[PDB]
Amino acid sequence: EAAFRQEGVAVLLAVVIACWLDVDAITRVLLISSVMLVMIVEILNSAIEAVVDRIGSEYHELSGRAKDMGSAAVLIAIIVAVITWCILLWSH
Amino acid sequence: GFTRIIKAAGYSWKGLRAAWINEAAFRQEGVAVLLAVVIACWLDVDAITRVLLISSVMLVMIVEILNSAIEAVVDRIGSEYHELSGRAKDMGSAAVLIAIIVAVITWCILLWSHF
Amino acid sequence: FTRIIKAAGYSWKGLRAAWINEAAFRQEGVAVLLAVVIACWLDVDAITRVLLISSVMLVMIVEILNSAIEAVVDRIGSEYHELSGRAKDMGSAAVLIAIIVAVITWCILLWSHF
Repeated sequence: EAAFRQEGVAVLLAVVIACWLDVDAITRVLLISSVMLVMIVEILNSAIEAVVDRIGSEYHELSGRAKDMGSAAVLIAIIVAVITWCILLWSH
Repeated sequence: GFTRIIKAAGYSWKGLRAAWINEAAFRQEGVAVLLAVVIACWLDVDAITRVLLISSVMLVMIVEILNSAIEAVVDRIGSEYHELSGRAKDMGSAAVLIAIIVAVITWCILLWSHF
Repeated sequence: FTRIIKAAGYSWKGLRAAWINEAAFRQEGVAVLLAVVIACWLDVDAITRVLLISSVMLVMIVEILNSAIEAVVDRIGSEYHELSGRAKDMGSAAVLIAIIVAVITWCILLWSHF
């Protein structure tokens, strides 16, 4: 997957970066586990899109709403990543 | 390259708002979540703890959206097939419940620590 | 308020379902309750107790979601050959990532404290 390697890249980079920076163990944990929250959610979204692909041919509100919601969940996870990193790095 | 990102954002918006309008059980949690966040922001506390209360709340949020996705799928199957197990929606609901339990407990312990 | 108590009932039946139907759910259950109790035995910074437990419960929630996905795949591929075993595989992968997070979190935190 193309974009899963885009966020894969974003996640591994974010992790490595969060490790190079000397930071409180708790805070390294928070950064890492935040970006990993994003990771897990994305894999779940992959699973959903897999099931939506398995069943049905046509567009439905029922069928599109699902994938749309998955994408939304991913977006929320990333918002959490952004905000978490923001507040923690601001705390300094 | 950058177009894909904005398309994803768009789908995210249409799906988040689909989640909002097509469900009235997602708004109780919406209110509870935004309120919990705001409240967690006007109280004085260390940044790490802000991060924690808020992220517990948002864990609940994300899980809820996923549950919405599952129920959409089951709606799709229930259209095609005739009988529904209903074991999927139940477990989604269970996941949400666990997330909220985490919220409650997290807030409990943190607020006990500080106060 | 009953519109909430019905949801609680559904959570309970769906959890007795997740528990009993999956003969494997119980394992991660043991690991998680043990991890929680142990993390409560240890005298730690409230924040850190919260984090340990949060990692563990993250694993829990992800696991339940995976059970949900598995149920869906069951209803579908009852008699049908599937190009969607990858769905369940992704689920299992998500669980694995959650547990990796648990392991790493506990590692770093206990290293810090000790």
